[PDB]
Amino acid sequence: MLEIVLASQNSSKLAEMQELLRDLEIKFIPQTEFSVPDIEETGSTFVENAIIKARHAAKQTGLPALADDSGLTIAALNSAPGVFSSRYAGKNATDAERIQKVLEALEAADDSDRSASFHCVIALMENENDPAPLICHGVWEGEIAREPRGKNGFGYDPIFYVPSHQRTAAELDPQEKNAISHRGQALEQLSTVLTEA
Amino acid sequence: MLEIVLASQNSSKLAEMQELLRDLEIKFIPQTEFSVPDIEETGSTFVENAIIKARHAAKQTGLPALADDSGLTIAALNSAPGVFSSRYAGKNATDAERIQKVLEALEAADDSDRSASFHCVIALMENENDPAPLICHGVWEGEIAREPRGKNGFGYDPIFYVPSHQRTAAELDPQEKNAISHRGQALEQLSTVLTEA
Ligand SMILES: [Ca+2]
Ligand SMILES: [Ca+2]
Repeated sequence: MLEIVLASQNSSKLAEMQELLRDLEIKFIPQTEFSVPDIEETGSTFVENAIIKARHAAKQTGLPALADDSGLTIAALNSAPGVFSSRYAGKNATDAERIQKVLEALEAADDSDRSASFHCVIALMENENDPAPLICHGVWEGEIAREPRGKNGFGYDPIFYVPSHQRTAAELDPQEKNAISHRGQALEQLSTVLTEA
Repeated sequence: MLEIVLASQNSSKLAEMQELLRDLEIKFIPQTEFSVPDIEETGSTFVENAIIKARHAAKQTGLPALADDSGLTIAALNSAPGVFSSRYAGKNATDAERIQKVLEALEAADDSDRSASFHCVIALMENENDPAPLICHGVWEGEIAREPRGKNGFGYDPIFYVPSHQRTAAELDPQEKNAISHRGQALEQLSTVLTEA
């Protein structure tokens, strides 16, 4: 049984992964099971943070490690909030607060372009010295709505309008969102590689 | 016309690029046309270094920038020389010196497994603050020979045995190498993306 450490403490991320690779002989183990502490994300790109976290987990555990970083990028805001997606409305802020700051920022930029994208970058390291980690990059293109809509999901989901569905991410059923999202796409890229291996 | 800064002083890499995207309305400008000072690669992965270089070029020039990092990974040496491929026997060591160093490292490891692979990671940054650069990753699988052979190529080519061709990279005609190498693959990925864009 191939053992891979998951850097994330996020339970939904682990569950999504187990579901994804259910037919493969691979076992994901949260880094917390090795008492690995979180490491600070200091990169300016998702890929840099994904690597930082995977390399850390691999270093401490001695096993292969997989990490991801994700965020919302808005064209009119020069790709902000980007890697500051979680920090966009200050520390200790809520999802609702962050949504409002994004809406205000666009309002202030008064730029007709509401284009935006969700990104998920997964990095898989064989060990901490791996110079060529597997990189999977999922991209989900949409638009920022004028006001929050939808009961599902989390974070910026309520203002992420999905043109193909004429609904926001928060309006989609969970399964449908997870099938077409930036995470879904990254995960399918990962599965293709792992399955082939 | 779209202008992209190439963060490389290598004339062959520029020529290969122009040749590759000859049908596209893109002009590649070497960073030397902007007097960009070279920056130090501090990453432990090719992708990290490509991003460093691309980010630097974009910041200094104000234009989108493309960069690459490349190396040889040898399984018996835990993926070494890896990101130190261009530093393996000293910053000023000749290609011949590095080859000998690799051969010596291998015979010291006493591992019947001579599996190795060339890597080329390309990163394209819209600007210095781009959190989601395009990453193209070309991989070329082969093995390390026991002695150098072949009149073509450069660097580690004389000891990169290519099972599919029963020759080293240096023995291949230049056009054949370029069609199958880690760089050729990375460039084809870039071209697909840029063309469809
Ligand atoms: Ca993050
Ligand atoms: Ca280099």
